[PDB]
Amino acid sequence: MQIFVKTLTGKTITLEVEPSDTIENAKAKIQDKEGIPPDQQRLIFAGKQLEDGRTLSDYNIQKESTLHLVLRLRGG
Repeated sequence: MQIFVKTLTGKTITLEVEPSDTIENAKAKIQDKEGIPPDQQRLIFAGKQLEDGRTLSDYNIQKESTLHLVLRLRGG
């Protein structure tokens, strides 16, 4: 199985994840794909922001769920 990760570009990344694919590990998977250091990686789900330490099983995330990916870059 696999879940979906949508970015501000509209690109939906599909990957395989387990209940130990915690935001910490998940951030690493995306990094190897986009090259964005976990520092610029922000996972949002249900308008709620996720924190490092909780697992997909803890947030009740499914194996097909859709995750919202956001990048940190302020300046205006």
